Amino acid sequence: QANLMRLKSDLFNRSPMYPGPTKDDPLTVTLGFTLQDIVKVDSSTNEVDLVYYEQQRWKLNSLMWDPNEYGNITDFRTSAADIWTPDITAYSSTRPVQVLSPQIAVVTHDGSVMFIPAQRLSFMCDPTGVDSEEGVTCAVKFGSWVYSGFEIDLKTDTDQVDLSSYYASSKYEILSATQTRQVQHYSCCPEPYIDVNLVVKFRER
Amino acid sequence: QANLMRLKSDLFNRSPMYPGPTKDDPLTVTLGFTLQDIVKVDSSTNEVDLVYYEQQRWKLNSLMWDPNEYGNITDFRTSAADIWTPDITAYSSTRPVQVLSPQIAVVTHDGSVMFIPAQRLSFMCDPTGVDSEEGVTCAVKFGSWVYSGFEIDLKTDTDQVDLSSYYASSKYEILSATQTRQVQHYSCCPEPYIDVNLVVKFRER
Amino acid sequence: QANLMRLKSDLFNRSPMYPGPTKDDPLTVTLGFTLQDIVKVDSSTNEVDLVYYEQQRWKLNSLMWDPNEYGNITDFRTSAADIWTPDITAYSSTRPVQVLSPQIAVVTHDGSVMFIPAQRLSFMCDPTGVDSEEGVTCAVKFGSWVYSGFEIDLKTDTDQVDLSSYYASSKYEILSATQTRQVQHYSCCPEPYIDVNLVVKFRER
Amino acid sequence: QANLMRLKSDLFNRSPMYPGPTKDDPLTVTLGFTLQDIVKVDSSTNEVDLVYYEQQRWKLNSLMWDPNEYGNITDFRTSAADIWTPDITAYSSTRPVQVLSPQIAVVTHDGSVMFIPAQRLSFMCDPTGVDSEEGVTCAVKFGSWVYSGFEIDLKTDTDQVDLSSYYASSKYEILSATQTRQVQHYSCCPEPYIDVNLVVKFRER
Amino acid sequence: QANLMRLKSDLFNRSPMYPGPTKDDPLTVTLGFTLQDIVKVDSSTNEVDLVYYEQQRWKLNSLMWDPNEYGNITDFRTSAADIWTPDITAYSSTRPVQVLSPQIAVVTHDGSVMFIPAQRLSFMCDPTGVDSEEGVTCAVKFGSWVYSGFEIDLKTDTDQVDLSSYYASSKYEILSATQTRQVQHYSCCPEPYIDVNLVVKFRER
Ligand SMILES: NC[C@@H](OCc1ccc(Cl)cc1)c1ccccc1
Ligand SMILES: NC[C@@H](OCc1ccc(Cl)cc1)c1ccccc1
Ligand SMILES: NC[C@@H](OCc1ccc(Cl)cc1)c1ccccc1
Ligand SMILES: NC[C@@H](OCc1ccc(Cl)cc1)c1ccccc1
Ligand SMILES: NC[C@@H](OCc1ccc(Cl)cc1)c1ccccc1
Ligand SMILES: [Br-]
Ligand SMILES: [Br-]
Ligand SMILES: [Br-]
Ligand SMILES: [Br-]
Ligand SMILES: [Br-]
Repeated sequence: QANLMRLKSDLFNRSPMYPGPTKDDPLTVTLGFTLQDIVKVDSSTNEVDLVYYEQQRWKLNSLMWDPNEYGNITDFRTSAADIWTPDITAYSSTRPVQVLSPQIAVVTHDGSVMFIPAQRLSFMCDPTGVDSEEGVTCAVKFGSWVYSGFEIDLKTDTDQVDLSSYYASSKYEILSATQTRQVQHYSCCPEPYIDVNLVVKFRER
Repeated sequence: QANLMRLKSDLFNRSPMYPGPTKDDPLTVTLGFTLQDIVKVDSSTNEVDLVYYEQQRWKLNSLMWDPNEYGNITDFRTSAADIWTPDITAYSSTRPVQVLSPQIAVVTHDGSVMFIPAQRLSFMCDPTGVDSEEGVTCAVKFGSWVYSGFEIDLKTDTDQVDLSSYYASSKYEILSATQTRQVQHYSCCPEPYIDVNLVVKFRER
Repeated sequence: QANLMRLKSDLFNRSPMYPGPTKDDPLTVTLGFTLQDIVKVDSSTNEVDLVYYEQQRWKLNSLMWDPNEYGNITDFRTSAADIWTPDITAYSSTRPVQVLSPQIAVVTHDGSVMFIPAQRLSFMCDPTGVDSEEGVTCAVKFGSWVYSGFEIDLKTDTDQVDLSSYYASSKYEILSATQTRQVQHYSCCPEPYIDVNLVVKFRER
Repeated sequence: QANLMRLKSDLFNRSPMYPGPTKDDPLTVTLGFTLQDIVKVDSSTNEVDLVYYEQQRWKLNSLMWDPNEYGNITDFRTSAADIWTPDITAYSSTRPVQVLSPQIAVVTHDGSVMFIPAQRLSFMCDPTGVDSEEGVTCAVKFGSWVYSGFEIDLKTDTDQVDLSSYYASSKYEILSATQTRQVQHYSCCPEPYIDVNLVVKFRER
Repeated sequence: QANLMRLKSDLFNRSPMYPGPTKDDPLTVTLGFTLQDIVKVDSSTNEVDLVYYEQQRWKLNSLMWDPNEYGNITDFRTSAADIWTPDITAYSSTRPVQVLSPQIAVVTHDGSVMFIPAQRLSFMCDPTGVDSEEGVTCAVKFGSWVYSGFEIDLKTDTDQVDLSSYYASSKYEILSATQTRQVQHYSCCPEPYIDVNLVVKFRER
């Protein structure tokens, strides 16, 4: 309690907040998805609503501390507003992302920050053939809105999406779910742009 | 009036806010449900809307005071933003929780805090067989999003859900309603994961 | 202008805000309703949407002043956020209350505060028989969420609801509208729980 | 840039904010409407949605300055939260007013403030006969919620509503649109109550 | 990291925020659109929902710095709340604009600021003839709500709208998309009013 109050004061009130990664000091943001349910499928507007967990993970030198100095505290929990968070957003989103969980991140002594917010995302997806046996395949690209490849480097611990937490009595069943890291190049800009393409193949139950 | 103004000033303006429970200093959060109505049942998207009271109860040493010192004041009411609140959220939620009551908590001299917000929750539930006599059973797990068993220990005063405040002229009648405390242990991590499973068996009137 | 600026400064900037009524210093909150329209009636979910004026009235010793001292000012208007307001909310509400008017209260020299916000409330009501000649009767209890009878004492100036401001070309006509003060007791505790029961009998036009 | 920063600092940071008009110091608020479109017409709930511009105009002695003293600056733009705004709201509104434009006001050297927010208003209107050639007439009264005639005096520069900005390919065409200043007198209270009655006669295209 | 923290501190914490452009010091705001999808088309209310990128670009002398002085930093990213942003809004909007991306702007050493927020806009558009081969043409004017031509001068780098990022499996295909700069003078006011007219010709797939 007392040691934890001193730790948060020496990390946020003492040192100024992280201004973001630069080309000289890049940051590696490892992200993984945990698909919960395909709630709505709109064939009239070509919109699909997803319920998932966006496991965001990054390591900062500014959020590093010795546990021995702060009463053997290895890790702590703090609000997402108190710390810097990556701007990883869906490029093909149709409606603003609805946060279903409290925005709280876990910070460890080595500076590794883990933030897993539960989100409801309505994105661009044509569901023509969802009632079919082969189903319909729909992709949605996730990545940094302003930072490029030289600033934020996206990573995936596994190519497979976590479907263990998926709703058993869902209206739509998953046939395939993959999170592939893609390195894109744009004519405008010489810098590369990394994006995690969430490809989901689903059909009606 | 005058003694109450001094009490709130000596508790919030003097001492810094609670940073959250740690492994060394755990917290026991006792929660109970009071089901009011099953407003909406969506068979098209497998979503069910519930109106209930989430009776959150926890004891803090920081919010302790002697009533004799503060003009025999045994308890007081303060905004939920002024004090620390547990991150108890539904794991199978589809849409953000709608708060129907003012977020105000009751703090007693022994440090016990009681916060009962009225909420509207839309969660994952297959209502196939709601028109049947046996009805349909739907569960929703409630627990801390970031804190584990070593930090927040969930508790239930009773295994039965309060149905005395349930709407008599509701579209759906309750056959069974139970709030069971579940302790999950995984091969990954040695920490326990406590969640209150709200199981409700209901049918059409 | 100049005398009014000094009055508001000597009342809010000088003295700290009202912490709420205690058992030793109780408060009498007189409330009355002015029904405007029954906008929506949902037979599918048993929800009824009401448009009304909640005339909240209470007297505080802290908001008392001599008009002769402040340039013969008898009363003034201030934002509902600047002053303390009672937590009077509908116990059978289904969706959060939508405020249709600016939240501004009128404070008189004797300390009497009048706050009349226009609200849209969607509450639990079975409308089976609204198309009938006798119509359907639906009640909704209004009261303090955290304070009991020893802290907040509810009062009604009249048992009849103001229907003079009711919409003439409404889809539903009012047959009866009453605001009854009800006292609820529990064996445990000696504190009474006062609530204003808004009973409305209506039918289709 | 530099002269404008000094001007805003000498007007808001120096002098305290306007507490509102009193009986001794009344304020004249001139308002005009610019109807854009009749988006929705609900015959089931007797609700009509309007898209319009509410041109609010008032003169304050506190917001007066000499342009010669502040580098020949005749007028400036500031947020609606930084200055005092009148509580002009629709008395027959069914849903909260949706603001479609940024809430920014234009303040001139003579103290005249102009605030024109684009709004979407859902109000009480029976549309029985909208498909007819003569159409349907629907009125909505606009006025101060707390201030009476002795505090806020409403004014209209013209009795005709601006229909030059009205959508040509709208589902409903305007036959007549008038903004009439009405003074209401009650035997109860000697104070008058001024309201701008927006009368619109429309039919299907 | 260290040089970037000093740069943001010397730009925002040192100098006060931009008060907005004046007649003496005008600002040129270059804006371009990147149409993603025509999600909804409502023939009942004459409303059309668009998903697009509003590329806002302006140069400020206050946000200028020498990269050699701040460790060869050419550009940085900061929140849209930390800096001044133009009040560019759609004049024919029916519902408030939904922001789908994080509001973060890119600031370069020469003072050029680029802010590209992804937005969902529901505006006035008659879709009679969308099922036809020639399709339906719908325009929406974009511009500063309070600042005139003498304060904010709108510009377009190209007359053609970026359709490279448009959804291939959309319900509606684009036949033509143009962003035309229009300078209109009104009888009311002596100042010119510049607006970017987004004209889109589309049909069903
Ligand atoms: N298409 C998604 C993303 O692409 C990366 C990118 C960024 C800037 C530019 Cl100038 C070009 C490309 C994006 C993000 C923000 C705006 C436009 C596009
Ligand atoms: N499903 C909701 C919750 O489950 C508890 C839980 C946590 C971690 C692990 Cl490894 C297993 C289970 C949750 C909270 C945070 C992250 C992911 C999930
Ligand atoms: N039934 C609605 C409301 O009643 C007031 C009341 C408060 C406390 C107690 Cl111990 C009993 C009743 C309410 C509000 C909050 C919690 C439980 C109930
Ligand atoms: N209709 C909105 C407002 O009208 C002004 C008005 C004030 C007093 C009276 Cl007695 C009548 C009308 C209002 C505000 C409070 C109560 C009732 C109405
Ligand atoms: N139609 C869009 C815009 O037109 C420019 C304009 C500005 C002020 C005035 Cl007094 C007249 C016209 C606008 C912006 C604000 C209010 C009304 C209209
Ligand atoms: Br940080
Ligand atoms: Br606390
Ligand atoms: Br008060
Ligand atoms: Br002001
Ligand atoms: Br700025």
